[PDB]
Amino acid sequence: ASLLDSNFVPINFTEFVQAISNTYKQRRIQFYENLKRHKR
Amino acid sequence: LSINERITKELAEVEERERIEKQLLLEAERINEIDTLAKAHLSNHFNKEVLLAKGYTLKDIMQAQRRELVRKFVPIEQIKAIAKVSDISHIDGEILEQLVSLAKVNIKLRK
Amino acid sequence: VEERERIEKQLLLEAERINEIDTLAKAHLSNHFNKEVLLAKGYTLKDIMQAQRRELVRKFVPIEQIKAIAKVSDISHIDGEILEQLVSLAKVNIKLR
Amino acid sequence: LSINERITKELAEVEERERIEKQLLLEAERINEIDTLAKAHLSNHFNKEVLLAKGYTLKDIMQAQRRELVRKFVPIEQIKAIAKVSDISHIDGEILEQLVSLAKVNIKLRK
Amino acid sequence: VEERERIEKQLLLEAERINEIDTLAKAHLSNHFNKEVLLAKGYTLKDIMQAQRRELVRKFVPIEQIKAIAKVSDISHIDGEILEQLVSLAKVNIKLR
Repeated sequence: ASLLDSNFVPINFTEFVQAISNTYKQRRIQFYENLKRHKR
Repeated sequence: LSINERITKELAEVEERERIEKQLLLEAERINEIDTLAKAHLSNHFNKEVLLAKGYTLKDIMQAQRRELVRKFVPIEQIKAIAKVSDISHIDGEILEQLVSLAKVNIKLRK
Repeated sequence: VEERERIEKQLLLEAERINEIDTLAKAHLSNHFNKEVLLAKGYTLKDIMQAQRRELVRKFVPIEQIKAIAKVSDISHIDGEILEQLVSLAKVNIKLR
Repeated sequence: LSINERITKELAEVEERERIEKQLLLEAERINEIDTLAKAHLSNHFNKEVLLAKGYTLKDIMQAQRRELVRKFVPIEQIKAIAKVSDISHIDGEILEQLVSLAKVNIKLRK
Repeated sequence: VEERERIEKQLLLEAERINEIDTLAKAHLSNHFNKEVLLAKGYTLKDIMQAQRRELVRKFVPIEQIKAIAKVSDISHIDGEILEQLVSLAKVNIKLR
């Protein structure tokens, strides 16, 4: 249910918007997973 | 045996050894692919270690993992069409290679 | 004369296969690949049938199966038992479609 | 074998292949006509799919549809006159072709 | 043809041995000794495998066992059944490690 999946084929604009929101969330999750703050 | 005969024999020998080396690389890649597929898509009970402990040849382990992957991914209709039969117990070979290629396509599209 | 009888049996078999292929292709691909216009363009009957089969594969069978099962992306030269497997997969695809 | 013999053999071979191609087209048209007649004038139980499931040859299906169409459209007197007998169980052939032509005429005039 | 069948059996055996050696060596020694870069540098497959084995011995097997069991400090020329014993001892060492 995200734009990242190539197999994903949106059917209407509403599904397309939902995929965008899911895609934004996944990037935020991935960003925090990969984030490495400076402790000094 | 003249010089041309010497040269053609030398070149043929070199090419034969090169082809054998390429075959060895292909076998190594096949074993790596089987290992990755067994780790990623099949249960731990199908690991090469436990199968070898049960006393199966390496080729038996490979065709085993392939048949299990085909059943897991490839649908029964596709098996009955490409392999012409439902049972994969006696379909090891080039048809099995086509079936595992279809299984790779299936997992790629599944992701 | 039974040899010619069996030859006629095989003739009927391939004629039925051709008719089925044509009937499904007309409703699936286009009218541009109709037997009449292809014959006018100057293609033999077997060439017409194999071209229609390749187009059927190019419509139903996805490209990944072509480059894995048939080992080549281009169906232009794969004809044979591999083409039979491809058209069988296309039949399965249109059945599930 | 001189040049004229070469040319006559080449032309005869080409003409033979052309006649075979025309025969294949004729067979395709015959199958299409049988399909249309079976769909339009005969019950669903006579469909090629169910008949083939019952295990009948394609030619058997064709002559079957033809005999049924003759009984449905062509009157019994016309059958007894043209085919010289009432039963059509053993009249498959050119006489059957004449009977189905008469049946086509009958449906055309019926509409 | 069963002679070629058994030859293929031995081919599979040595291919599996090569794959196992490569998989453990990649995670233990370095990426500099990868098969691709070694082949680019111009070493045959058997030479690559024996060099990787000698490096495995030089990593796990301590030097005293090399100069006592293998009778020479330099593994550069000890190849053979002594090298098999050395790689077995290296396997034991990595197992206990």
